[PDB]
Amino acid sequence: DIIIATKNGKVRGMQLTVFGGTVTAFLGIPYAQPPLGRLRFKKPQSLTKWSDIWNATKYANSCCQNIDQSFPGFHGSEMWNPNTDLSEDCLYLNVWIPAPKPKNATVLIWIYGGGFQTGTSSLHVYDGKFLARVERVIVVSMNYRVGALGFLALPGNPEAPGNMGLFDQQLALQWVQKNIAAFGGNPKSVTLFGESAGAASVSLHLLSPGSHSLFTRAILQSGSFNAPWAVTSLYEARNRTLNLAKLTGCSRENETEIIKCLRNKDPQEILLNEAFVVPYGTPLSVNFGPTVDGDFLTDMPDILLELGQFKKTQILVGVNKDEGTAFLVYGAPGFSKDNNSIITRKEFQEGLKIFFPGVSEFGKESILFHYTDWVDDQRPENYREALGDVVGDYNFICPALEFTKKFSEWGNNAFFYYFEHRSSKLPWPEWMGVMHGYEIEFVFGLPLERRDQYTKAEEILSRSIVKRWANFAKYGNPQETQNQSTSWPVFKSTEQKYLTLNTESTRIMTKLRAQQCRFWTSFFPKV
Ligand SMILES: *[C@@H]1O[C@H](CO[C@@H]2O[C@@H](C)[C@@H](O)[C@@H](O)[C@@H]2O)[C@@H](O[C@@H]2O[C@H](CO)[C@@H](O)[C@H](O)[C@H]2NC(C)=O)[C@H](O)[C@H]1NC(C)=O
Ligand SMILES: *[C@@H]1O[C@H](CO[C@@H]2O[C@@H](C)[C@@H](O)[C@@H](O)[C@@H]2O)[C@@H](O[C@@H]2O[C@H](CO)[C@@H](O)[C@H](O)[C@H]2NC(C)=O)[C@H](O)[C@H]1NC(C)=O
Ligand SMILES: *[C@@H]1O[C@H](CO[C@@H]2O[C@@H](C)[C@@H](O)[C@@H](O)[C@@H]2O)[C@@H](O[C@@H]2O[C@H](CO)[C@@H](O)[C@H](O)[C@H]2NC(C)=O)[C@H](O)[C@H]1NC(C)=O
Ligand SMILES: *[C@@H]1O[C@H](CO[C@@H]2O[C@@H](C)[C@@H](O)[C@@H](O)[C@@H]2O)[C@@H](O)[C@H](O)[C@H]1NC(C)=O
Ligand SMILES: C[N+](C)(C)CCSSc1ccc([N+](=O)[O-])c(C(=O)O)c1
Ligand SMILES: C[N+](C)(C)CCSSc1ccc([N+](=O)[O-])c(C(=O)O)c1
Ligand SMILES: *[C@@H]1O[C@H](CO)[C@@H](O)[C@H](O)[C@H]1NC(C)=O
Ligand SMILES: *[C@@H]1O[C@H](CO)[C@@H](O)[C@H](O)[C@H]1NC(C)=O
Ligand code: NA
Repeated sequence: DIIIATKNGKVRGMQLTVFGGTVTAFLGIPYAQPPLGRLRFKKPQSLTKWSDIWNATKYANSCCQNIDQSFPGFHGSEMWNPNTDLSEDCLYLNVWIPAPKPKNATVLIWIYGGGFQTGTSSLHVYDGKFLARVERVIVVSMNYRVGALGFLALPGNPEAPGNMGLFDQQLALQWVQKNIAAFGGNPKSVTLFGESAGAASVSLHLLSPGSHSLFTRAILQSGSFNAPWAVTSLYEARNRTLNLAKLTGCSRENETEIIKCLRNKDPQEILLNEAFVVPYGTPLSVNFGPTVDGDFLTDMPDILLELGQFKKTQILVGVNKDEGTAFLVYGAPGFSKDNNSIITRKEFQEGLKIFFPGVSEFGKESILFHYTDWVDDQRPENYREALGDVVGDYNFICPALEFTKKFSEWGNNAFFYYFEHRSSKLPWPEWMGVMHGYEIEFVFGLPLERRDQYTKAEEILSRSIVKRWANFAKYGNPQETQNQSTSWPVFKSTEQKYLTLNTESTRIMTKLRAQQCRFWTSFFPKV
């Protein structure tokens, strides 16, 4: 039995055997008052002390959210769906610490993705016990509100100010600052890491002054705030809030009575209307996400980035080779996870209309022009891969590169990676390649489990990534120094060196997606 006294009371954990050693897991520690009743849509309130022993013995409830039901029974989609009960009572976090209790361990704080609409800390690919066992770090992960319950926004209105999910995260980071030393963690050695919307959340904490003092360093996998899906303007956020009130029959003149009415609706009626606050949506629709609230975000974030107004520290940023393929089977015509999805020129044009609905004909033609100059017009998969790269380059790769250029320009060390290994256990078909979200299991060291049917070369790769992530956390330098590994150079805006991650050859390259990103970053914003 192992019990830790926290500032709010005692918590009991559990012992796990990992690789012939022991990890202590505290699953489901509350870090806030449950945001129920009159607390729905408001910022999280600070937890009141308890005097019992909280049994942190099971993952807690996941936050309310819609579920991907497009491929029932298919592990490739269902592995991302919540694996605990849905509840508005969901503000809880998990702690994995090595056994024996370390003395001053670097802490790694995971923020999950899911488009700000979905996600939960309890997923199998976010299990921090391997990192705790192997690198002797402490891993913290938290649930935070998503969807309209997490990001409904009426400007300057404390009944629904926006960004509550980001404030959920920030109160967890605070909890770590006040409590993790009881668990043997170093509150001065805290690294945030996240993927997708989680990565965008990490980039926004670097911009939020209230988060400056709650962490040391940041890791951003496949995501950043300047991605086109990541931040909503105060305009549309208020328009979407009011469209939701119409749909639920909550339209009122006094905007506070609107929220009060919305607080008496059942979570399911809110959830089943989120998708319609927008006239035309896409597979990448983020109907309720971060806004410039004037609180978490004190100005438009593109301006803060550009003028150097952010936490000065090291970053580790990266993307996957086929970021965009996952979304093609969620609407684009001619695509299937069950066939090779060879599409025609006409199908590719219709695909752009799905993914760029509110764009001019000239804007959509400009995409087609830049992506259909073929090395061989007789290759039958030209259009299939073009649309994948279009969605990937626009939504993930080019924003990530541009974040890294702009952040490094202010003097901080930056490190960029290009993950190009396709999991040998990946359930999706091969044309989808190195998919969005499928470096996570390597970062968390699941292929270090010999029982789980990865290849030996996948064990070696995960091992080396895990050491690089941990050295970055502890020391700000993502090297693997013992096993002749390729040195990871810093990313400067001049030379733009990045490192490729794969089972074969780890390589230094320059200027990833150079031509593609000059289009997305310096032409397409004008259309
Ligand atoms: C635990 O370690 C810290 C120092 O952590 C290191 O320094 C940080 C700035 C950051 O770079 C981390 O990744 C490093 O691991 C000790 O902090 C010292 O504490 C005293 C009192 O607060 C202060 O006067 C010193 O300046 C701190 N040292 C610093 C800031 O470098 C802390 O005491 C250690 N605690 C235990 C129990 O081992
Ligand atoms: C701002 O909101 C309006 C209202 O949206 C409509 O009602 C909502 C409840 C929801 O069902 C939306 O999809 C509906 O379209 C947006 O939509 C326009 O609304 C007006 C008035 O109802 C109507 O004339 C148009 O058909 C709607 N469609 C379009 C394409 O304008 C309006 O577009 C929103 N603003 C922006 C910039 O998107
Ligand atoms: C790949 O499959 C898509 C999707 O069709 C579904 O999955 C198939 C594998 C099969 O089981 C179909 O019955 C399913 O509907 C195909 O796109 C469809 O093509 C048909 C052809 O008659 C067309 O009528 C539908 O509108 C298409 N559905 C869309 C566009 O969403 C596609 O043709 C298949 N391609 C290849 C190369 O096999
Ligand atoms: C909290 O935990 C106490 C200790 O019991 C522990 O949990 C049970 C399920 C067994 O695994 C036992 O061996 C453990 O020591 C409980 O006595 C107490 O009732 C628990 N509180 C709850 C479940 O609300
Ligand atoms: C379509 N599918 C059910 C796979 C989305 C999962 S929930 S919606 C959503 C929208 C946009 C993003 N994104 O990254 O841009 C994400 C993400 O993967 O984080 C999620
Ligand atoms: C309706 N009306 C035009 C009054 C909206 C303003 S209300 S929300 C908001 C959003 C962004 C910021 N900011 O940081 O610039 C601030 C601030 O600090 O005043 C406030
Ligand atoms: C809206 O109603 C609330 C309900 O208590 C009230 O306090 C507030 O003054 C009203 N605001 C406006 C702008 O009418
Ligand atoms: C380094 O190589 C050894 C064998 O000499 C291997 O067992 C170990 O996993 C490697 N460590 C890292 C961090 O790659
Ligand atoms: Na390797």
